[PDB]
Amino acid sequence: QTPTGIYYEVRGDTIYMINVTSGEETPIHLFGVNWFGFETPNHVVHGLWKRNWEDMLLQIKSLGFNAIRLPFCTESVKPGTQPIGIDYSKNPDLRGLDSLQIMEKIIKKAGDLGIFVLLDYHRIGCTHIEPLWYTEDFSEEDFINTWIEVAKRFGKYWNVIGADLKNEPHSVTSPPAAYTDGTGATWGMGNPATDWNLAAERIGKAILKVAPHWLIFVEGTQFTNPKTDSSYKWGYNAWWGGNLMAVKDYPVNLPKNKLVYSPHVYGPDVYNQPYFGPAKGFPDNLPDIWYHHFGYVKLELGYSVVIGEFGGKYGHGGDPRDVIWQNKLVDWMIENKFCDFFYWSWNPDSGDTGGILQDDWTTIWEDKYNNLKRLMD
Repeated sequence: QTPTGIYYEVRGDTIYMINVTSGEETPIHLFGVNWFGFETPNHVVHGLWKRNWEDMLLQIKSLGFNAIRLPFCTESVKPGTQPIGIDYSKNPDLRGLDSLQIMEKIIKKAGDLGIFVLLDYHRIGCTHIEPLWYTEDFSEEDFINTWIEVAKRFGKYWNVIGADLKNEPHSVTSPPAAYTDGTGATWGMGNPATDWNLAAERIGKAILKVAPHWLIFVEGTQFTNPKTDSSYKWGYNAWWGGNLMAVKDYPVNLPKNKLVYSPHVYGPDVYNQPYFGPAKGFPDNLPDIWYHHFGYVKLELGYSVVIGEFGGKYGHGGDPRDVIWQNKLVDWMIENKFCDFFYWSWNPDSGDTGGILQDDWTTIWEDKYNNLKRLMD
């Protein structure tokens, strides 16, 4: 039931932490940020050439966040992988540690601060996000076995809440080809080798056997099947990991008390969507679009929906509509009680969105942050 004393579960659309000895249950809310880098060639969260790792976590907590989504790639979790680009005058207690041991130390430190950790298997290699949870050289079985290994080790950390099974299932060709060509993820197509809804069941079953106290976060794909995508005018314009329109007719076959749907949603800095045009109704058209792409999964179907990435430059060397976009998304999350989320990103070094920190790795964007803080209170 649990190697830590704590068991996480969803009841309706809310996540709970259960102390299994005392029987006590407390609803939790994830006020979260992404701190990325373990899924990259650095093999460590970024910024440690400019900051001490613990000070960063203190800074994160001081801003009211209580959760971190931690991307990793396969190699970062294998013992013996070396990190690159750490300033060790600033991080002397990292001297000698490989990527995995830095990950343990960070999660343990986060735990000491009450901060929840969502582990996110973000890339299989360490360069880019594959459309599928396998590659020519890395099979599904390999992918699953890595999760089992990660689950065995990190399931012993009280604050690790579970597994975001694969970052951004998506496509690399257009429809209608993308539905059948084998190169990109689908949902509801029928083929269990491309259908992310089916694979999520296989992979989450395997993790729940070794970490039964975890949550399984399942993201959207980009396209699902042609009937579902055609049923909505903006069906073909959801984000990577952002299309959950198929959940209704093709729900992932896992225990409802262990499952969280986790869409990503982005503004004009990531892609100049046609629906960001004022001529097409922006920003007042947005609630309906979010509602169709993912928000009905909570508001109509009653599942927990935790937005696993959203963000943008908020008018700092980006498209100024992003300010309007982020305000309207925060308003809508607040109106509809989407109170669980992970902002992308803590890091400034995200080329199309920037982050909460500015390029100095030290100072925050006060305005971007103040707008988000409304979710936190």
